[PDB]
Amino acid sequence: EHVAFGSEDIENTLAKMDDGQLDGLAFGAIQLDGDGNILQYNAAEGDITGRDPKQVIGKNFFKDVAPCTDSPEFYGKFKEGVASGNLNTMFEYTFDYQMTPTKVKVHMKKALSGDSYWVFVKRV
Ligand SMILES: *C(=O)/C=C/c1ccc(O)cc1
Repeated sequence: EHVAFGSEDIENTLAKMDDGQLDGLAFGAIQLDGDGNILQYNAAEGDITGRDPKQVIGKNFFKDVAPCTDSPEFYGKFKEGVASGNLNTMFEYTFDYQMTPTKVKVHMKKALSGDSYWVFVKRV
């Protein structure tokens, strides 16, 4: 699926995509609701983290799946963007819970559908 991490219109392209199409992205893609529950989780993300995409759907990202992200630097910025209504922000991070420690770049961006927010991930 031809779309680059950090693209200016990434939210438009992914709004058109089904599960198999999301699985064809070169980067990890997670869709969360405003509470952090997992709506979508693609195959590239599971390749990074060792999570089975079907198993994590419905779980809470910040409480259950990814406690290392429950911090001002990650969850705090997610919450701020959900509240302000315009989430679009990038940072580096280390993922290390139930996986080998892995440096990543994260891009958070509001989705087009209601109460929906993307978390995109690639290795660094
Ligand atoms: C830290 O606990 C991060 C964990 C994690 C990040 C991203 C995922 O897709 C799964 C687990």
